[PDB]
Amino acid sequence: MDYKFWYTQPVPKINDEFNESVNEPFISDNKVEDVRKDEYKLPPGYSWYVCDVKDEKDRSEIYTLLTDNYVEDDDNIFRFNYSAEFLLWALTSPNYLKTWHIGVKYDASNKLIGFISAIPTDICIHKRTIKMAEVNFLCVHKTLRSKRLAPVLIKEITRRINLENIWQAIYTAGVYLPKPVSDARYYHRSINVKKLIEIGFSSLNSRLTMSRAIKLYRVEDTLNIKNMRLMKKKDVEGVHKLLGSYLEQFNLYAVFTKEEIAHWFLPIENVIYTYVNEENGKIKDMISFYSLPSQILGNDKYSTLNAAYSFYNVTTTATFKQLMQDAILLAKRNNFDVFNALEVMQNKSVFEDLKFGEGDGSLKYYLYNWKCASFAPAHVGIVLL
Ligand SMILES: CCCCCCCCCCCCCC(=O)CSCCNC(=O)CCNC(=O)[C@H](O)C(C)(C)COP(=O)(O)OP(=O)(O)OC[C@H]1O[C@@H](n2cnc3c(N)ncnc32)[C@H](O)[C@@H]1OP(=O)(O)O
Ligand SMILES: COc1cccc(CC(=N)NC(=O)c2cccnc2OC2CCNCC2)c1
Ligand SMILES: [Cl-]
Ligand SMILES: [Cl-]
Ligand SMILES: [Cl-]
Ligand SMILES: [Mg+2]
Repeated sequence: MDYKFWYTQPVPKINDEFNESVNEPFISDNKVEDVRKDEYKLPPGYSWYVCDVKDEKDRSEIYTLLTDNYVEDDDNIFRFNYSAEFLLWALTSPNYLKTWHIGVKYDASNKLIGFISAIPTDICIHKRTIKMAEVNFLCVHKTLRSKRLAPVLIKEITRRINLENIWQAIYTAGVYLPKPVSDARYYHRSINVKKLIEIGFSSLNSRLTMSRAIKLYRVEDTLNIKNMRLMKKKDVEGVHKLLGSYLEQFNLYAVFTKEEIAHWFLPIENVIYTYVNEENGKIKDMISFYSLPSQILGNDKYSTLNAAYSFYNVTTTATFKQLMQDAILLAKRNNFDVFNALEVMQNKSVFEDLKFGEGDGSLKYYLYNWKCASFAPAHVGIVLL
């Protein structure tokens, strides 16, 4: 790979490493006054569009672009199918900017063919807290691939982020790019085993028959933490304390305000699930996971894999293993077929004993315009969407 676009940007080259003491921008003393005022040029017949994700129709257009053209697994059997209600939640966090929800239209048909987005958050990297954009949902239509549209989307969103005096960003990808700060394998825990077999997500052998696989993955419908219950507004201060305290141990994490705790954790059916254990008026344990279905490409019987993704889990009154066993059960009680997680935070410690299987790839975490030592994924304390 020559990385002819990425090598023009303030990111590390592919072999560039840094001492753990280095933790600073590539380019400092940036000036909002000098940022370009002009939108980047698109090829003829295409135009920028400011998407209004709060408008059901614009939001449907983004949904249809991603449903048809977003990320596939390595085996090209599944494509992520974020819901319209999920996109609303993901893109309207506190102080979000509408103008960072950027579309590209093909003028002749008036149809969205490209998109990129970001939201603002405070990110603590190696004990320094920096205002960053979290970038996600970069997508170019499958019919327009390899035409160098993605660099235009990237440069245009960078410009619009720079107008707010923000000069760093965080993002993830399954592809390798210059240059990860951390790389975390993903793992899955089967819930609806027969379905996962039928769709080719999981497999059997002469050793593990269908009935034996159903038994192996069976889960007891009883919580280890009996009073774990859906979070409500009254729990926002206690979750802000519990999760904020927990996250300070890591080398990379979001620094949530109370308003951000309410947005990111209060439950939305089919989008975000958060459960809490309240003891003596204090929130002492929390489980959370988000819903990200995959479309099952060319399957006669099933169109959709219902999948929960581990978000933030903290226990002070149980073992982590007991807490993640309850997360699995709570996902099963909400009709999910599989529970997915990354080897970040303390999650690796439970994967063997809770019968997770290793997936076939990894998610890379990246920073823009930031130099720092890379680190093992146990030190990652942020889960992106
Ligand atoms: C201070 C604020 C800063 C804000 C901005 C921060 C940075 C944010 C960066 C964005 C973070 C997004 C995070 C996120 O959304 C989560 S990762 C998921 C990204 N989306 C998909 O994979 C959906 C399906 N694929 C596509 O739509 C296209 O294949 C895309 C659009 C990915 C590339 O379209 P294309 O038609 O295939 O390709 P060209 O247009 O010809 O462009 C080729 C250039 O694109 C580089 N490329 C490929 N995939 C990338 C990826 N995932 N990130 C970054 N760069 C990626 C590639 O290395 C090459 O540059 P190089 O020549 O130097 O190698
Ligand atoms: C099963 O359907 C899939 C459809 C598309 C891709 C993948 C593999 C994959 N790339 N999985 C992950 O990236 C992943 C695995 C575990 C936890 N989080 C993840 O990704 C999240 C966070 C980053 N953005 C996408 C969703 C699987
Ligand atoms: Cl199978
Ligand atoms: Cl129970
Ligand atoms: Cl390390
Ligand atoms: Mg292109």
